[PDB]
Amino acid sequence: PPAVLSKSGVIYGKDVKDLFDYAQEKGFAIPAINVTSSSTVVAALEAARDNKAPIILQTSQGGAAYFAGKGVDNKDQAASIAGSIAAAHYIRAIAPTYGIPVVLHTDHCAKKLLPWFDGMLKADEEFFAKTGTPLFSSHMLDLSEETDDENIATCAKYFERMAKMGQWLEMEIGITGGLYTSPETVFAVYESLHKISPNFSIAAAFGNVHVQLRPEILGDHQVYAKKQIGTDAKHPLYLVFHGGSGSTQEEFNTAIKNGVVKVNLDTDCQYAYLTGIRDYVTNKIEYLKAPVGNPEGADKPNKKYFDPRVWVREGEKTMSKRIAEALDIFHTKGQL
Amino acid sequence: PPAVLSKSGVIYGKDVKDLFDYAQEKGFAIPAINVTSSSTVVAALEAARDNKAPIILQTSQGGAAYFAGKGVDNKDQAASIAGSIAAAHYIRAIAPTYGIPVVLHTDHCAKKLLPWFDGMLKADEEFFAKTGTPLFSSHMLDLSEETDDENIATCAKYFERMAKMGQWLEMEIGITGGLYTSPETVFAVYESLHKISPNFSIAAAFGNVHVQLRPEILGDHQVYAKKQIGTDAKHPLYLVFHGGSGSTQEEFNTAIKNGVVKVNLDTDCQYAYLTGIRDYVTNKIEYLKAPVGNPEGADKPNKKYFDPRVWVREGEKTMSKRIAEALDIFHTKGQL
Ligand SMILES: O=C(O)CCCC[C@@H]1CCSS1
Ligand SMILES: [Zn+2]
Ligand SMILES: [Zn+2]
Repeated sequence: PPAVLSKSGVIYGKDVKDLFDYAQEKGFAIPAINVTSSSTVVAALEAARDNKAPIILQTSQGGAAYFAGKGVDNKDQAASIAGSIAAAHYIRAIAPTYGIPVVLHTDHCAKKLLPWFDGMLKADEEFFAKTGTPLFSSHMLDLSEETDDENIATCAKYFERMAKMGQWLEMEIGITGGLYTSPETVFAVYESLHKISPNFSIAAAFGNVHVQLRPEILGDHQVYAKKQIGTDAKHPLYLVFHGGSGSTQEEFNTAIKNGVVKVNLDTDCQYAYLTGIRDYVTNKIEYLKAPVGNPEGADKPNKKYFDPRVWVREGEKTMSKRIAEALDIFHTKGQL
Repeated sequence: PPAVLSKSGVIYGKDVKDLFDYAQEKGFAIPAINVTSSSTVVAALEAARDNKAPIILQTSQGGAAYFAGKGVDNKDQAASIAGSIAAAHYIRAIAPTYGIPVVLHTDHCAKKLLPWFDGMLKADEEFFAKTGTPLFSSHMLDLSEETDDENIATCAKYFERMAKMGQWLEMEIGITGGLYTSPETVFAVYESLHKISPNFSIAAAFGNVHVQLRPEILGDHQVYAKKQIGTDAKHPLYLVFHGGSGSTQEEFNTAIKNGVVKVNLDTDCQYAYLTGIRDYVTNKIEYLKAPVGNPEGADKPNKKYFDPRVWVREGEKTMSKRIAEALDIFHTKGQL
């Protein structure tokens, strides 16, 4: 019963690994929700609190810039650095109020976006040098479009600088090298980063497009690692499921059983969030200033009907429920 | 040319007074725009950076609570404290990117809501002792429902507590005491607060209901003030204009002429923020999960169209251009 299931807010350092080790010990996985706004982080935070579950808010490169604003110049990664930092401070400031452990993470960052990674990394080190924690709980490199030698080598390079801050790195490997990811590719990842810190999770290629899904390959990844490590460890790696959408429970369950701790969502939530707002097209007529076809045909105040605290909340309300479904489907509901 | 005009980020201390003395000297007022999310804050920072203007972002007790999330119980003022705090950090973190001075201020706090004020002023001090600045630039107490005997006293208590941090306090006085408000009771305020510190503005009752609007009473205050103190400067009082709605440009002008520095917006930013998103009802045939009216039936992805980053942006856009119009009316545009 690690400390993490009792804490409340963003969590760092050894509390991340413990939340993930419990993940595999009690066989569930944690949703990784891509946020873009104060209101999207609200909906996951409260979906998570209501099903008394842990949660992962994450910031993609483009999602980061949105937190800054699509109108802030982003040629130099300036917006994704700034707005990702802004999201961190905001999430950190709010999350404790919802009373659950949150993993603040940054999503896909390919080789051409490493300026953004670099920015967050300086941000972290500064924060670490005053507070004792980095700014973000976790960070991801998606260098899977590079050869695996290169991909891994600069994972290690960055990982070395993150390990001094006890920070979590997530790593995506694919099918380059010089068709799925051989367990051999995945173990190569492990023996490079495991000599730096255990604080790392791997997202491997296993038919998760983003020809079909072979999540059992993830088990073979783990068994191969089990052999070579020489441990009696059922789950020698920390695994991540990208492109979780339309995966039936059959596919989620053998993935969790194969040691996945994190299943990304994004696109599903995107639609969940809209539908509640979209379902303010029922108020079609009560939304163009003063005209109301209901009582007062052109002399009503639509203030009550147009105030964004009434219709945006219909977005928060719908997104959370999508998250609760995955929260249940992933078996993370009720885990604290 | 005060240094503050060239600053960038949330301003504190006498930089605020400087902004206001500047606004009073060059005869413009700054719009105070209520925010309720990261998305809404972006819309106003963008409007200001673009029209080369300073700007005041403010959180209402309800808007504060929204920043915490409508599902955070707010029974002991708990949501509005979290939400104003996390929005304090978010705005502070993102505002320097927009490159304009921002005053972080809070909206209506009446007697029933001092818990929210206490939690916010509690965090200011704590923060002030860490960093050298409070969290928020400014706070308001609106205690006009209480006898003006009691009003002046409760602000003087808080103002002594904020003046050590140099925080700005704005107070609303009504028409009680023990029909608009007198230049006499309005001078009463100044005569007490100015002992503590110069950093206060006055929100008087002059038919800005929120029987009609008398912006000329505000020059009456400045004329009364100057005599009883005996100063030269025509504007011995910082005046703020609540509920100035659909007021003519003549009406706003005579109030700015009498030293109004800050004119509160909100509910047409509310309506303006909506319309843009509402004008994505035009895209409803491409707004159900997989069926799309335009290309190949039932088999094209509606992802592009329902990414909240394209349609919420549209709301931010129509909200900002509503702020631009305001920045023109009040003559704050292009004053940096
Ligand atoms: O934009 C202006 O110049 C006047 C705005 C009048 C309405 C105010 C926005 C809604 S609250 S009061
Ligand atoms: Zn991926
Ligand atoms: Zn008022």
